[PDB]
Order: sequence, then C-alpha cells, then structure tokens
Amino acid sequence: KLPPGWEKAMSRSSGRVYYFNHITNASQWERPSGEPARVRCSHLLVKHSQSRRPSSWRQEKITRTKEEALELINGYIQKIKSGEEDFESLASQFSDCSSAKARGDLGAFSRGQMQKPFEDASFALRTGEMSGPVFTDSGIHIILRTE
Ligand SMILES: CC(=O)N[C@@H](COP(=O)(O)O)CN1CCC[C@H]1C(=O)NCCc1c[nH]c2ccccc12
Repeated sequence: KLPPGWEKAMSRSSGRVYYFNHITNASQWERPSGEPARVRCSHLLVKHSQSRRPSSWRQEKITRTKEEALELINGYIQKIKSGEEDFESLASQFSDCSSAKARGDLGAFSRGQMQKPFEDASFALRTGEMSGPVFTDSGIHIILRTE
C-alpha cells in the first residue's frame, strides 16, 4: 500500500510515525490515501541566484541565495498549513512567476510539457494535495494540484 512516492518515517522530535513523499517532498502525520492524462496545478515560485533566469516581475535582479529561497518557501508552507494565509494569496503576492497574476494557476498540462521535477511532483499529487519544496532549474516551487 501507500500511493506512489509515499514512505513511512520516524519523527525526530516526537518518535511518532509520519509519512513523506520523495517525489513531491510532502510530509504529513496522516496516512496518505492510476495516473491521469492531464492535471491542473497552481504554483508559487521563489527564484534564486542560481535560477536559469534570475529575474521576475517582482524584482529585476534576484540576488537571494538558494538557501534563502528555501527558507522563504518553508515559511510560506508553514503559513499555508496553519491556515494563517491561503496558497492563492501568497502566490499572488510572492511568486516570481507571471502566473502570480492568476493566483498561481498554470492551467492544465500533460506529461512532457513541464520541467521534469515539476511534472513528476504534479502527477504524484492527488487533487487537492500540496507539495513540499520542489526544485527545478527555474527555482523552488510549492505546487497545488487543483484538477
Ligand atoms: C514559464 C512560466 O510560466 N513559469 C516558469 C518560470 O520559470 P523561468 O523564468 O521560465 O525559468 C516556471 N514553469 C512553471 C512550472 C515549471 C516551469 C516550466 O517548466 N515551464 C515551462 C512553461 C510551460 C510549458 N508548457 C506549459 C503549459 C502550461 C503552463 C506553462 C507551460
């Protein structure tokens, strides 16, 4: 059992079992629960100095380090999981992609269209699920599967 990518792990603080997905970098306490032709996702992208294109609508020259980008991503994930802020609101404000203007929506796509790590993560998510930090040449993503 356990859907594609999902793995059982041991909490270092609690000793309690949790579940981690090595394709999406999602992690959760609850036990997870065939791959479709197309999926629809939104994303929030945080670029860094090592991004293939180190600029965005947010800032002409992106200078933060990959490590600093990951901290931001982790912070947004915390805000989303706690309900303090919703994904769509953070994507509109903070994503270094033009899709920010559409609350992060990329529309529907099939395999063979996106960068591979993004694609694999997108197709490993079930409808409604969100990834952890996903790394591509563009930067670091949080991905939400909407369809
Ligand atoms: C371009 C964009 O809107 N954002 C990119 C910003 O990153 P750069 O500044 O380019 O490095 C980041 N993309 C979004 C997720 C992965 C990445 C990607 O693979 N784009 C290919 C675009 C693409 C190909 N067919 C699609 C079908 C639907 C939607 C998008 C696409």
